[PDB]
Amino acid sequence: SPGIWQLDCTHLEGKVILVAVHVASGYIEAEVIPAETGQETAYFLLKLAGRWPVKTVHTDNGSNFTSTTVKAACWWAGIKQEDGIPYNPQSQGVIESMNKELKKIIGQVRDQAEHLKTAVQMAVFIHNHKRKGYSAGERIVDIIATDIQ
Amino acid sequence: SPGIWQLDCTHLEGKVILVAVHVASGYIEAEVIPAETGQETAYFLLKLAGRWPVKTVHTDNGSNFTSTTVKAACWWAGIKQEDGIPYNPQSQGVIESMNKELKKIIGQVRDQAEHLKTAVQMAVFIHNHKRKGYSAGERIVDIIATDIQ
Ligand SMILES: C=CCN(Cc1ccccc1C(=O)NCc1ccc(OC)cc1)Cc1ccc2c(c1C(=O)O)OCO2
Ligand SMILES: C=CCN(Cc1ccccc1C(=O)NCc1ccc(OC)cc1)Cc1ccc2c(c1C(=O)O)OCO2
Repeated sequence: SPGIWQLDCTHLEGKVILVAVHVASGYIEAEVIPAETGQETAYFLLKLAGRWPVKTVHTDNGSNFTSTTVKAACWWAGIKQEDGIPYNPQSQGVIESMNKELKKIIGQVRDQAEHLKTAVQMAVFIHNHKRKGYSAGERIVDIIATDIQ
Repeated sequence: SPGIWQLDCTHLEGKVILVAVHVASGYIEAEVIPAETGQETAYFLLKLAGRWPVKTVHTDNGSNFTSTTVKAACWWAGIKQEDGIPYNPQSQGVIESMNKELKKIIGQVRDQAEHLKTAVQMAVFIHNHKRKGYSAGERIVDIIATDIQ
């Protein structure tokens, strides 16, 4: 549970937003890329796993599950690469709701920057700091500190 | 002290590596950019502060301390922007030693990727996971969790 993350790919403005969600907390990291390739996804996972103790990633589609570059990054970074089959049907819903919330936030900040990447990092910040009372950023730290102890 | 970070700029292969270090733990985030500008530094701090509870940043030089774009991102993200004067002379040495360790790690992985940005993210991963016993990634989570509690 503390080490499990889910990849999610959404689209805006003709670009791709790649998201990793820490499933137990709802905390996210995200980036804009011009298209989802195995190299971009592999690089994104390398970044994530240098920052948080990523044990397992549920990939966002079969092409990223198949990609030998993504499998190579997961090998390098010590991550168990898994499929993203929603054996719990509530998973599809949680991810659709997250993309809709993120896109809502991006539209709320969109005029505050020229480049979509800037708006998406403002949206990561607001999402992670939003009190629901704890924020997603507080929950991930507590979950992982509990695991370390 | 759980919220205090230090910016650091180092050079390799004709490029710039921008580093944020969490002072109490030694944990780092880093990125490669073609040159250190106010916009690149402001974007980097926006990313950092959406991922960790960044209260204070000691900027790496007077150009980033002065930059109105850097000041605007620190306003947006709720960061107190401070200068980086090493009132403790041990601060100079610690940053120099970190740059030398990071460049050593980059040389140890350099032939495992074409692009320097890849090598630098491998080096962030190795640095954050190295036990010296706890790793910097463990120390930062424990420090912030203690603080939330
Ligand atoms: C001279 C700055 C260029 N713009 C000006 C702009 C252009 C259009 C609308 C608003 C603005 C505006 O000032 N908003 C406030 C602001 C300030 C700093 C800030 O720092 C994170 C983010 C936002 C902001 C910007 C900075 C760094 C970036 C960007 C962009 C971008 O516009 O996307 O892209 C990647 O790094
Ligand atoms: C598949 C083509 C790309 N190369 C091949 C390569 C070129 C030269 C030397 C070694 C290799 C090699 O296979 N090493 C192992 C490896 C695999 C996956 C991995 O994923 C993080 C990092 C490393 C690795 C790469 C992937 C993603 C990127 C990169 C680069 C890069 O070379 O820098 O740049 C930004 O995203």
